[PDB]
Amino acid sequence: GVACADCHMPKVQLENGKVYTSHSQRTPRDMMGQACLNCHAEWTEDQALYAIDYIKNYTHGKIVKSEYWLAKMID
Amino acid sequence: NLKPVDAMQCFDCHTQIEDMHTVGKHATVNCVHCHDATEHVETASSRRMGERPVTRMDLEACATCHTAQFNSFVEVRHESHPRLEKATPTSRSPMFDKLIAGHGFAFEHAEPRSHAFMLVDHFVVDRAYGGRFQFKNWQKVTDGMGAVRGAWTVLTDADPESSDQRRFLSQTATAANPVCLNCKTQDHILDWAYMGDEHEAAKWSRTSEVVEFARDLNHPLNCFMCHDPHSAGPRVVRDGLINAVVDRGLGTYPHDPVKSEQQGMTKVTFQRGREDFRAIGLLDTADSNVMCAQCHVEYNCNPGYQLSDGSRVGMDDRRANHFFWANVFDYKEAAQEIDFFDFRHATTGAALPKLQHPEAETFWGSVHERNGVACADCHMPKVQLENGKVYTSHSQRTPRDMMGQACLNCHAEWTEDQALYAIDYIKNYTHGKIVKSEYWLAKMIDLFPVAKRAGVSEDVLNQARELHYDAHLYWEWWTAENSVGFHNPDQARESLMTSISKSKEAVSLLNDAIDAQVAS
Amino acid sequence: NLKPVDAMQCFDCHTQIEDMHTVGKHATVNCVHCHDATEHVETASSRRMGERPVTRMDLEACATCHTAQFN
Amino acid sequence: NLKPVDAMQCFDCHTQIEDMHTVGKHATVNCVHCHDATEHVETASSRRMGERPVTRMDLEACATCHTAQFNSFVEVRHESHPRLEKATPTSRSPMFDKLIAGHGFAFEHAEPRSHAFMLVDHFVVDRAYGGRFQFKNWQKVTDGMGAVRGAWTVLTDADPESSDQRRFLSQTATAANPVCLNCKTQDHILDWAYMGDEHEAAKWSRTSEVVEFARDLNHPLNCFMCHDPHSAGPRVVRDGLINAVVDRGLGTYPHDPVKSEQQGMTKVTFQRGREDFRAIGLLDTADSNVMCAQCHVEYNCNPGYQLSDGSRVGMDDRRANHFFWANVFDYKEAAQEIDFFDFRHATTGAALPKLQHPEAETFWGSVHERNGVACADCHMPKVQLENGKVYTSHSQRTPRDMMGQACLNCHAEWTEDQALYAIDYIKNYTHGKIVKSEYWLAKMIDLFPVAKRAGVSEDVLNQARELHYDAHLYWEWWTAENSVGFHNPDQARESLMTSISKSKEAVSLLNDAIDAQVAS
Ligand code: HEC
Ligand code: HEC
Ligand code: HEC
Ligand code: HEC
Ligand code: HEC
Ligand code: HEC
Ligand code: HEC
Ligand code: HEC
Ligand code: HEC
Ligand code: HEC
Ligand code: HEC
Ligand code: HEC
Ligand code: HEC
Ligand code: HEC
Ligand SMILES: [Ca+2]
Ligand SMILES: [Ca+2]
Repeated sequence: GVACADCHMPKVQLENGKVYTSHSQRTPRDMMGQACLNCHAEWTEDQALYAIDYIKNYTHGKIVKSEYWLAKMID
Repeated sequence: NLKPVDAMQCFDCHTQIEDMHTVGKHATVNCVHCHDATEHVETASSRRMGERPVTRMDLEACATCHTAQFNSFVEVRHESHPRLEKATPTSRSPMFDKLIAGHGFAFEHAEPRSHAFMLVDHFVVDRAYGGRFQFKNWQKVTDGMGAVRGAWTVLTDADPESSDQRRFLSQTATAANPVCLNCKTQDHILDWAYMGDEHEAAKWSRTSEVVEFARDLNHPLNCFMCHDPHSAGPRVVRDGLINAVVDRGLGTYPHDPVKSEQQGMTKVTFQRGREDFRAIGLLDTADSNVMCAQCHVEYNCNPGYQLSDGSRVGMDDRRANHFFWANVFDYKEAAQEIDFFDFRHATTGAALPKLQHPEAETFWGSVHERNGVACADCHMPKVQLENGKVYTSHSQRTPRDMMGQACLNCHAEWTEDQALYAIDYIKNYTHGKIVKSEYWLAKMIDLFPVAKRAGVSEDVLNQARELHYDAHLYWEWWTAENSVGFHNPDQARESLMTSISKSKEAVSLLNDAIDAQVAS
Repeated sequence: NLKPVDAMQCFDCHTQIEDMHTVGKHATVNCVHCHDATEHVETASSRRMGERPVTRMDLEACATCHTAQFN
Repeated sequence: NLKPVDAMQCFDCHTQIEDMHTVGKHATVNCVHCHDATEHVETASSRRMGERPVTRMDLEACATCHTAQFNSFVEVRHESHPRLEKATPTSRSPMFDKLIAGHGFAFEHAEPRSHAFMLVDHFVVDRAYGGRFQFKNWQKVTDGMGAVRGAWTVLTDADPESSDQRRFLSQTATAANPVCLNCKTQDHILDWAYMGDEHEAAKWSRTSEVVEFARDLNHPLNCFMCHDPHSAGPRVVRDGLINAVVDRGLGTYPHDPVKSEQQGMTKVTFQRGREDFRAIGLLDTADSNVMCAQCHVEYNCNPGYQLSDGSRVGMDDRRANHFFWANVFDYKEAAQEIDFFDFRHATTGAALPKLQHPEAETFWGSVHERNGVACADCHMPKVQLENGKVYTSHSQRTPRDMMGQACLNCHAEWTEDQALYAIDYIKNYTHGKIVKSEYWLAKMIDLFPVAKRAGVSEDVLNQARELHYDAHLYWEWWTAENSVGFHNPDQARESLMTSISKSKEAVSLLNDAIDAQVAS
């Protein structure tokens, strides 16, 4: 039941104030407290960032190998 | 969901509001945002109110369309230390207890904190309601948003079944009275006659039971204190200020008739039946100096005594709600004009004045004021954004937190460290002279018991008491004023040197008299 | 300074808009905030547009009441 | 390399140790880690010690298997300012010299610093040994690890050839006595009888030469003060605490019989021949409130006088080692029960009590204590690790350094800045009332010489001296206590207002009496 806004345009957190919805649609790296760690209480910011990077590093590896094999065929 | 009402129908009986609403930047804002008038409209005539319509005084009535201004206002500055007593060696007045003995401030006088807390802090300080009111627990002291929502959401009353002012703990006082509240809230703006005079249409007045009045009030610093809700234009609502500037003809800048004319005020009066009831002051310009002067002034808001014969002046007297609208060098004359003083010193017996936060009257004539600078320029500047719509910060706080926007934009010749160093030069020099003024006041005060016990004459003691009035005035102005000299450094210097001069004259007088009695 | 128009006059021909506007959280927001329709009202019929009204598409039309979301 | 001994052989004569060692989490830890008993075993019988075996009291005996707990304990908090005198305008008690005149604390009373230094700081403070002991040079003041290794590795004695207490510099005192050391070290745990009573098997007692005793002691806060070395289970070893809780039947929580029963203590006694000698108190739970109460309490550890007739109470009397185990409102009654006071004020002549660091007795009844919170939760929390084996921090320090683990885990509604602001509200308010209490005490004290010289009667002066006892008690409790109100803010408030009330009553009494003598 999670949606794009939960990670990319979360509610602002304020010590004292009227809450509103951030309209800065951007990577959760800039707002990890609101976009990630409120749900994932078991993690620190560095741990959550490490989990993102594990996926991105593995996927990019396979994109590069896919391109190597496509290029070999094309040639 | 709000449903709009027929404003044209309202205007068939409300021509005064029509002329303001239809012309300003709130012409498209429907009455339903701030009034529930359904039963009123069913029962009223042009000459009979019928059912009383409800008017919203909560700040959220504005925050719906003006969130940025609301959020910047309610922010709590945690570096503004809370509940910090001024009568301590590390704060503003190390010898305050000796010097103020006989006044209610001896029971407690803390430094200011953020605006969100003004109403709740008024209710809980030890000198105000005998300790009747407390926060619900010690955690609630952090809750600025809660305070704004309503004082009674965060506070408790020790005895809901009684309405008298009394002590609930031993070292408290009951200094609070209805006039105080006019600089904490304007929730009562439709239930209080101009100056708090008695009036058939007023629920509350100068002579009301302040505990009953307190329970009817909720919100701090209403947004409409500086902004008319109907025209959206700049104004003041504080009665005592309108009385000084307009009724007494002193002007917005008493020392500058030209500036007074260019940046003036127009008094607008509202009636109940055919009798005048309340008033506001529309400003010619969006002048923060006069907006902030609704509260950041020296005032009377309390009973006292007459200088002429020593008789009591009670809350029923118009002098119990008074803006002196005078600088430190004109104050004694201003107090003589209304034949008034605040208290008799517990040790010396002198009639003395009580001074409070005179920022507005101090700023007059300073280099910044003479160059057209105003409170807002240093304390609520425009926000600077790389990409965005500009608005005015409503977080009214020290410029130390925003030096780029509140200082260095004007002073391009300085780095932030240099500007801070210039501030500190003034504050350090001024504080040194406050501490020396207190040393000499204390030395004089301590001689009074010695002189009395030595048999010094009442004529000599009265001469010394006359010097004490001046020695006190020219010192306390500066512990009362919040800038530690920054708003007017040359004036602070001249005043504090005058205080020390007066104390020294009294010390010499008394020492000579004691020595003469010993010799005899 | 904006001056409000009579929405009821618009609603006579614009029932779909009436049904949406009167029910939601913009029921108090006047048409003048986003439309200039004076000549339109003078020339339209129930089925023909007449002179075309101006409609504001700029984001600042929302920014005066919703600055935080705009910024 | 250590070589294990036959524990079963030891147990043939040591059944008491067997029953503790074989059951707890030290069942596999061999005696050789802490005892050298080779000659003992060759010469002993079940009824004759033979050669005395050596027992290790150094903390490194535990650090070998428990490095993390040792290192967190010995860490020095450099932000805990060292050798900082409390009797100064910027510290805890700006008027302490006037108020404490007649007591040894006038010579020096610094703020606390890290636990590693407790024994060395006791030895070098100006009020303790007449300046006999110093660090070897001013560089050694930084060396926490060295202090833990042994006091005499970092200190020098001005005269190794004499053992009397005397002044080596003019503005020092000789307040130290053997009872003090029980809250600095337990190196003497096998050489001191319960309460320090005289005993044939005790090398040291209440009446020993404290300079000779000092030279036999080395380590601060031994690890076994809270942990039995044989069972590894939770305990206390401090005699005065066991006496209050068990012997006098007051319980671990005197204000809560149920909590006292659930979180109780069992006294275990060890004999020398057939005579009782020493004792410990095994705890039902690992209760840090009671562990920390071995030292963070108000106590007697000094000679004094009787309230009844003014006669001397010397170190030989059991009252020279006493835990009152009473809150501020029960203390006067507790002192009357043992017919005791500490000193006569140098100016007023009043019999007065001397109060010291009553954190444990202050915490009772506070909102945190009533909700089951304990000292450790705020001052030595569990460590939080992304990946690792959890242990308990032994760096017993302010929660300001670890707000995430010592505050915000419970208070999820707050940011760190908000929690700090709540602490500061309490401390600022409490400090203001301490400063005002001192102002009024000082005003009263200064009237005593005036009254005496005016010929005021002894009956009036004695009435004033009775008020001084209470005015002092209800003030000094809070300068002595280290939280500046945080541990119990409502109690501090009620107490300080009582002090001011008492001082004011005395000031009025004396002023009226002086005025009457002048009039006559
Ligand atoms: C949290 C569970 C997420 C959900 C829900 C959505 N997105 Fe996402 N997105 C997420 C991460 C961790 C990342 C990588 C960010 C990084 O800095 O490594 C992304 C990435 C994007 C991007 C690229 C952003 C950039 O590179 O700056 C886009 C444009 C994006 N995501 C879009 C998007 C949409 C449309 C979503 C709803 C269908 C959506 N995201 C959900 C995390 C999460
Ligand atoms: C889709 C890509 C959007 C664009 C374009 C705009 N907004 Fe938005 N808005 C969006 C979401 C997902 C939400 C939160 C809805 C929820 O309930 O979770 C919002 C919310 C608002 C609100 C309501 C108050 C608040 O929650 O902040 C307002 C007043 C609002 N949005 C205004 C606004 C403005 C002025 C925009 C142009 C700058 C804008 N929105 C664009 C999604 C989207
Ligand atoms: C003529 C039939 C009226 C109509 C239509 C409306 N109002 Fe009215 N109003 C009317 C009178 C005679 C009075 C009292 C004036 C006096 O002599 O005291 C009022 C008063 C108000 C008030 C102030 C109430 C108070 O607290 O003192 C308000 C806020 C107000 N009226 C609002 C209002 C609205 C919003 C209307 C249209 C929805 C409206 N009024 C119509 C007479 C008449
Ligand atoms: C939406 C329904 C609004 C409510 C509720 C409030 N205000 Fe307002 N305000 C609104 C608009 C559309 C505008 C004009 C914007 C523009 O720049 O064109 C305003 C303007 C103001 C101003 C500026 C006035 C000027 O410079 O002349 C102020 C000071 C102001 N509004 C204050 C204000 C107050 C105090 C409110 C609560 C009583 C309030 N507004 C409510 C929209 C809406
Ligand atoms: C407007 C002319 C005011 C009147 C009338 C009263 N107060 Fe006031 N108050 C005013 C200002 C501008 C400030 C901030 C600047 C400062 O020097 O404090 C305050 C502050 C307070 C405080 C908080 C600080 C403190 O002294 O502890 C309290 C508790 C307070 N004010 C109480 C109070 C009482 C009891 C009044 C009637 C006797 C009263 N205020 C009137 C402005 C004005
Ligand atoms: C006097 C002490 C004020 C209080 C109370 C409120 N505001 Fe204000 N506001 C004030 C000043 C000095 C200014 C700038 C005037 C200038 O042109 O220099 C403003 C401005 C606004 C505006 C206009 C847009 C902007 O400049 O930001 C709005 C919409 C506004 N203020 C709203 C507002 C709200 C919602 C308030 C209650 C939280 C509020 N104001 C109080 C001074 C004062
Ligand atoms: C009947 C005489 C009408 C009146 C009264 C109003 N409008 Fe209208 N409008 C009308 C028609 C027949 C049409 C064409 C579409 C249709 O529904 O058949 C329109 C169109 C518009 C539009 C769209 C313009 C575009 O560029 O496509 C707008 C924005 C609009 N109308 C606004 C509007 C307003 C604000 C009115 C009251 C001031 C109003 N209309 C009155 C017919 C009629
Ligand atoms: C002042 C004259 C407004 C204009 C211009 C715009 N909006 Fe608005 N909006 C306004 C109000 C008074 C409210 C109700 C606030 C409340 O909480 O009751 C709103 C509400 C919204 C919302 C929230 C809707 C919901 O949750 O159901 C949104 C998303 C919104 N407004 C968007 C929006 C857009 C996109 C605008 C430009 C076309 C716009 N608003 C202008 C006041 C005013
Ligand atoms: C019977 C022959 C014994 C053997 C075997 C062991 N111990 Fe012993 N021990 C014995 C006696 C009679 C006493 C004295 C009791 C008394 O009445 O005072 C002791 C004492 C100790 C002590 C305490 C010494 C002190 O400082 O007071 C210790 C620490 C101790 N013994 C240790 C110990 C160890 C480790 C043994 C096995 C290696 C051992 N003892 C054997 C009698 C006997
Ligand atoms: C190794 C030879 C050890 C020496 C020397 C000391 N301790 Fe120990 N301790 C050791 C072990 C293997 C264990 C059990 C670990 C486990 O969790 O299973 C312990 C345990 C403790 C405890 C915890 C006891 C409990 O929770 O019941 C404490 C408080 C403790 N140890 C303290 C302690 C002291 C004070 C020491 C010096 C006198 C000491 N230990 C030495 C291993 C070893
Ligand atoms: C346990 C009941 C104690 C007795 C017996 C003695 N002291 Fe103490 N001491 C104790 C604590 C809990 C603290 C820290 C808290 C605090 O308020 O300081 C101390 C501290 C000291 C210090 C350092 C601070 C200072 O006052 O300079 C010194 C020098 C000191 N203690 C000396 C001392 C003397 C001379 C004692 C016998 C007369 C004595 N202590 C006994 C706990 C206990
Ligand atoms: C080289 C030119 C040095 C400079 C630079 C600093 N110190 Fe020093 N210090 C130096 C020596 C050779 C000694 C004597 C060592 C010895 O064995 O006796 C010291 C001594 C000190 C002391 C002890 C003073 C005493 O016991 O009276 C202190 C507290 C000390 N030094 C501190 C210190 C500080 C803080 C310095 C930087 C501000 C500093 N020293 C510089 C050599 C040199
Ligand atoms: C009382 C003032 C203590 C002193 C002296 C020592 N420790 Fe401690 N220890 C103490 C507490 C309150 C606790 C936690 C109890 C609980 O369960 O909540 C502990 C715990 C230990 C343990 C157990 C493992 C752990 O929780 O970290 C060990 C092994 C331990 N302590 C060892 C130890 C050492 C080596 C000491 C001297 C440096 C030491 N303790 C002193 C309280 C007290
Ligand atoms: C878990 C073991 C907690 C620790 C750690 C801290 N607090 Fe606490 N606190 C806790 C509870 C359960 C309560 C009572 C809540 C209630 O509903 O009554 C409190 C209360 C406070 C208070 C109010 C005190 C009063 O009104 O007398 C304060 C000011 C407070 N807590 C602050 C606080 C601080 C600053 C802490 C870290 C230094 C801290 N608490 C830790 C539970 C726990
Ligand atoms: Ca005044
Ligand atoms: Ca004591």
